[PDB]
Amino acid sequence: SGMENFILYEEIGRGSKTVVYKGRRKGTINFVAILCTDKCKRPEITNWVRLTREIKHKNIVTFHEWYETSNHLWLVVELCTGGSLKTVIAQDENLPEDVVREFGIDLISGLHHLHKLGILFCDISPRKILLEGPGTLKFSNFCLAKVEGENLEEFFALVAAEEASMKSRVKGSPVYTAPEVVRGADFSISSDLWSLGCLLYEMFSGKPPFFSESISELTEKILCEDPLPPIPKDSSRPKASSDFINLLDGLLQRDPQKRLTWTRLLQHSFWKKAFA
Ligand SMILES: c1ccc2c(Nc3cc(C4CCC4)[nH]n3)nc(Nc3ccc4nc[nH]c4c3)nc2c1
Repeated sequence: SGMENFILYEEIGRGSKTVVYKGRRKGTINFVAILCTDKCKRPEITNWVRLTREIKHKNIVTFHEWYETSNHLWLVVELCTGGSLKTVIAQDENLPEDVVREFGIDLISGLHHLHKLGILFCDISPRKILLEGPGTLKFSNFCLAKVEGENLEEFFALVAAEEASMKSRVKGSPVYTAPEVVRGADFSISSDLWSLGCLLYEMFSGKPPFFSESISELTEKILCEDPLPPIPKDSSRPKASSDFINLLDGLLQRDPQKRLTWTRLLQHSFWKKAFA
């Protein structure tokens, strides 16, 4: 029963109060990723499970099981041996536009599936995207995701109560936060599409469109700065196509009423009719 049913192999990743192992279900050849964490993370794990447990999609990490032992919580999910998108970007320094398009089609498929269900990812970022290998990107961390309109602090507090402080724990990365959210609005489908624009920009250029180590500077850049066009760190490499620049200009509109819609996003020339 429970974790008795799994072989644990090497550690493949770590986080705060967290270790991820490669594992295998005993009596099978089914390999899994097993996240082992402190019980204080029950709100984050419960949220991840409740949002994804019934999702079966190629571009979203599959849920299998979660279990509790005397001193740990355990989450058993799909194994992705290709690492994070953050590592891919750091290695190549910059990705060719054809690769960005291929990866982008994966990101679109997964995000479209979530938004259809009313699920906001809220912290779209390279470290929360895993690769199957060679490609096949998957959204892979739902601690901070939520259903549209939900108060996630309230949800975290309710989980913690059964067993204001939560306003901090629900904070993801500020780098990809849409301007309207910086200004106090709640996350939305449109703010996720902004973050997608930041991610596509970073995949091609190797760096996010708006970045500062300082928080106050980053806030001002998101609200004032115009980032186009993305230029690879390797200045000798090909420049962005006019279709790709046009796509980013639509996604990185600061005014969400002017931002590219899903319907226009899927029809955009950059995808070369991938969604026709
Ligand atoms: C090389 C190759 C693979 C990985 C890897 N693979 C995974 C991870 C998972 C699930 C465990 C919950 C997602 N499925 N596949 N993960 C990691 N690092 C990591 C570390 C703390 C994490 N907390 C959520 N996700 C995390 C991810 N590094 C890797 C480095």
